[PDB]
Amino acid sequence: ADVFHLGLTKAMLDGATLAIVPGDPERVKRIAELMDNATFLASHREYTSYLAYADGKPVVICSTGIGGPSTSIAVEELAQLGVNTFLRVGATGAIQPHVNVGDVIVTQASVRLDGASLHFAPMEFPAVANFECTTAMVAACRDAGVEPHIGVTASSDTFYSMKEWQDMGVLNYEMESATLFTMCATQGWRAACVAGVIVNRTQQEIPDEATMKKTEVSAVSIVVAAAKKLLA
Amino acid sequence: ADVFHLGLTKAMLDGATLAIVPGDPERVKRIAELMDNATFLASHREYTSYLAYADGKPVVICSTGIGGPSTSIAVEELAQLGVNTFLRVGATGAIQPHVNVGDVIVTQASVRLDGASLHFAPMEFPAVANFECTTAMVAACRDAGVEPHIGVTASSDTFYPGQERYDTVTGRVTRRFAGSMKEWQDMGVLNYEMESATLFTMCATQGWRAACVAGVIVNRTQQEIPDEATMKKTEVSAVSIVVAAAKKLLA
Ligand SMILES: [Li+]
Repeated sequence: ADVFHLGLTKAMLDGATLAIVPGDPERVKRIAELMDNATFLASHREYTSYLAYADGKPVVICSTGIGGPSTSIAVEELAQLGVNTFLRVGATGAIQPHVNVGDVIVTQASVRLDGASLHFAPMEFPAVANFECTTAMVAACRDAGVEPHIGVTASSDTFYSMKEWQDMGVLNYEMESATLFTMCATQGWRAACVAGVIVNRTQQEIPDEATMKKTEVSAVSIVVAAAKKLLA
Repeated sequence: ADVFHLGLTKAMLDGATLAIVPGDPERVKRIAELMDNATFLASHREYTSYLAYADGKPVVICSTGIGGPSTSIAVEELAQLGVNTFLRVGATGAIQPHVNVGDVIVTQASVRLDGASLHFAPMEFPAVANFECTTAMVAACRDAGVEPHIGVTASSDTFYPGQERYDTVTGRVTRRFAGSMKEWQDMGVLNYEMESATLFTMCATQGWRAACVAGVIVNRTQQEIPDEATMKKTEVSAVSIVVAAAKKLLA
């Protein structure tokens, strides 16, 4: 392979410059299949990678695993293979009372509660998403009839102080976006992040299973839509 | 499943209270298969789990993924399923001149260059391995004719910057991690890896036992390229040693 973990060479990406980077190896295939000619590329460790074509252009779809360390490896190695744009999609839990199950969040920037971002920039640096990529995500939500909650996500190193984040308007919690955003911002790659809200931590009620699958479907559909806007 | 990620129920471990926790999901079977009656349990995301029997007692073998965050989930969920001892086995790169490809490191404690350890203790708390499990690891090494290097490992949240790797894209490391490898070498730090400070801090603070052993597959101080066959032999050796140590601790 040309890189140490993903088991990929550059020719395998067929020129892809954009990656969709979900957390779960097991979700890669189904996201690739929303595009054309989905093709398994490799699977090592938690990194499952597919190629597919979005409006005729090559996109790589590659799992990050859970957390900033494993993500950092996937992002750095995809960048070595020419990817300069990275769109995260994921399912998240909201911490704001009126961000409901089935809503979508576009993360514009993240609270850096992760260790890995600190390998890329001192803490003072903002874990901020790329403006154009975030714009595309928001456009893709709107095209789908969805008004995204756009704002700040708490990005942490353990599965998941909360009140502190709520009073500061933080929308949700996840584990990879601070790392993603900081490493990409600091090295000249573009990143954005969309997530379907599958649960609301302020809420009594347990989320409906069918709602949660529909929501995740929506988020994957949005990110693919955003990827086509950016490769237009 | 009784836990959120591993896809396991308590009954599936059949009473096991000791886990062998390699990084790589594709190594779990091989380890399970050095013991008796190895059985596939589950595979969800980066967690592949098997059960097997060491001289009659069940051992769970479960991958952690790379890094403290993914490891913390596996460790927390295995403890919920009743595991109280976690033996990590890995392959690693030495940073000390005389620690040769083929040697073995037993990590007694780790430099906490990770973020997940901070969820379990403030940075002043030592990322220290349990003394009895480290003792079993050393004995297992010696039984295999191997004098392990016992010392401090640097445990990092990146493969690249926090490990002072410059054969990257930008070929730049943040100030924090510039000169840092040589810093660790001067402090007698044996090697780098990415999970043991989380493992050891979360275990120590919550009353579980952890130890870690690793085969040296590369020496970052040597120009000589590591040999393919030695690396496999070293990896086989690290895995038999951790199986031996589990046997000692369950005897
Ligand atoms: Li992982």
